[PDB]
Amino acid sequence: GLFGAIAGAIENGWEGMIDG
Repeated sequence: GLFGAIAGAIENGWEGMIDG
């Protein structure tokens, strides 16, 4: 159920994978 919520952040979490 959490992994499903993480997606909520993933909306901006990807921003982490941006830098590189």
